[PDB]
Amino acid sequence: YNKIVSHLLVAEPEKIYAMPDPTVPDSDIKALTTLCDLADRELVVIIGWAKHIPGFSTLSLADQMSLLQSAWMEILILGVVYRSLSFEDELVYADDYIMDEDQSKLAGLLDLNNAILQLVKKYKSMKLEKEEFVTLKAIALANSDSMHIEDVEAVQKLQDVLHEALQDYEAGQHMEDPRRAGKMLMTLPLLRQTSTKAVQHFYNIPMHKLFLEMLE
Amino acid sequence: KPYNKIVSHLLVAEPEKIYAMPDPTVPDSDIKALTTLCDLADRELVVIIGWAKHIPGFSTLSLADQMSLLQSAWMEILILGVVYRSLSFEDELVYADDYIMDEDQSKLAGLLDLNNAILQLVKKYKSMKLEKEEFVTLKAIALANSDSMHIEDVEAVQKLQDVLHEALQDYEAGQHMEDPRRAGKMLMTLPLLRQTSTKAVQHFYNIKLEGVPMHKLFLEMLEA
Ligand SMILES: CC/C(=C(\c1ccc(O)cc1)c1ccc(OCCN(C)C)cc1)c1ccccc1
Ligand SMILES: CC/C(=C(\c1ccc(O)cc1)c1ccc(OCCN(C)C)cc1)c1ccccc1
Ligand SMILES: C[C@H](CCC(=O)O)[C@H]1CC[C@H]2[C@@H]3[C@H](O)C[C@@H]4C[C@H](O)CC[C@]4(C)[C@H]3C[C@H](O)[C@]12C
Ligand SMILES: C[C@H](CCC(=O)O)[C@H]1CC[C@H]2[C@@H]3[C@H](O)C[C@@H]4C[C@H](O)CC[C@]4(C)[C@H]3C[C@H](O)[C@]12C
Repeated sequence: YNKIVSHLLVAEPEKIYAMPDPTVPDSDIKALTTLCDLADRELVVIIGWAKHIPGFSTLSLADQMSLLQSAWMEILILGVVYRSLSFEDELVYADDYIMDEDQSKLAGLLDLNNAILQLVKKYKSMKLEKEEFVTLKAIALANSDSMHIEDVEAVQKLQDVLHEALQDYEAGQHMEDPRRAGKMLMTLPLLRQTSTKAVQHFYNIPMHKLFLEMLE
Repeated sequence: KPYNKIVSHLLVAEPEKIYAMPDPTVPDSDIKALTTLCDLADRELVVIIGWAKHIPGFSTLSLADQMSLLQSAWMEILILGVVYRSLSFEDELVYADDYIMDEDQSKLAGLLDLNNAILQLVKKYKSMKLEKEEFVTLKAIALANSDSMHIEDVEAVQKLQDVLHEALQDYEAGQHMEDPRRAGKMLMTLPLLRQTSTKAVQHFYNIKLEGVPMHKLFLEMLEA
């Protein structure tokens, strides 16, 4: 077994919940607010998780932040994609918040959710395992291509270590396909692309009580 | 060991130089630079379409899928081209032998942010010492792995990806045994290529929005 990959499994964060309020009228506003709150709570956990990635803490705090700033959305997206592998045309943002097509339209996330579903499809066909998922996650962070990195060589070494862990895992656990590690790496471009779409949509995406009182 | 068939075909199919040929009668300006790049791009894209037909297995996909792949990866192929041509240079982008943009030229063209992002790609490939054989293979892989949402025959496209991926892996095993993970490191550069290309396409349309390209037939229609 690969020590780094096994270590990554154990450092995997605990499940987080959306906890949507059932007495609140279902709406785009509710959905988006639920997702935003869920994301922020997942991110606090992600920041702590990173510190357990072998080598991450040896980087400067400036570089640690740069990597996290460049890859935070890719980590969130990869999480949802993974939790959705055993579902059909649905996204498990959380055990207590699974979105189907109709819910996506109502939240104005049809396009974006379908892109995320594109990722789920590829991973389904490859039968992505938990070991591969957590290693790819760490790789996405290490390979986030921030332009503000101070020690390029230290980040490259970080990438090389996680990359070796993945090929080592793939070499022993999947001899039926000697190109499986490469196929995993080839899914990163779509992850980066979908992550970019999500971030772009987040910005693109009031106080009626007080407002009505100001007019009164 | 002798290069496998795929890499051999790609090296032979590699297009001859293409010049930007900016109009000498037109004074320098942001509009000129952008007009020049657009014209070069269009001629390169014509050459790229013919080049793809020479990629083993591409002409076997339906014409709809051939189109989808090309419509998804055209900018990545063009960007990988400029990046490769700029490897032996420093802080300058070689769009063509007759069109090299340094920083001050980029600022004048309004392309500083985009060109700086393209130079980021150059920097990575320079440290890896990207070779021509790896370059032609990556262009082909970028085309097959473009991730279009309009693919009809997913398995056919997946097979094309595997054949090209194998060509790279085999090339690296025989040519760079000293680094058992060199093929993987090449593949890991694709995300930045996708990111920079998306950034370029978006900047292009923001340009045509606040205006862009000096249309030839335009003034003729008005003078007529
Ligand atoms: C796809 C759902 C989503 C987010 C999400 C994705 C995966 C996941 O596990 C949890 C949430 C999402 C929404 C908001 C968000 O904010 C981060 C910034 N904070 C500091 C305000 C992040 C992700 C989203 C992204 C762009 C526009 C609208 C919604
Ligand atoms: C970076 C230079 C560039 C182009 C380019 C890149 C690589 C290369 O080898 C040659 C040019 C560029 C400009 C226009 C363009 O148009 C394609 C669409 N046609 C059909 C109008 C493509 C690339 C560009 C891209 C977006 C905005 C401004 C300029
Ligand atoms: C949610 C949390 C604060 C929790 C709290 O109220 O105590 C804050 C503190 C640090 C924040 C993060 C940092 O500002 C770094 C990143 C900045 C990006 O623009 C968004 C994600 C990003 C990763 C942030 C997510 C988030 O809003 C964080 C994680
Ligand atoms: C330049 C050439 C025609 C030039 C001419 O002889 O007049 C045209 C004809 C078909 C065009 C292509 C097709 O419309 C398909 C693609 C559409 C994308 O938006 C740009 C690239 C794209 C790949 C196009 C590049 C280009 O503008 C093409 C290749």
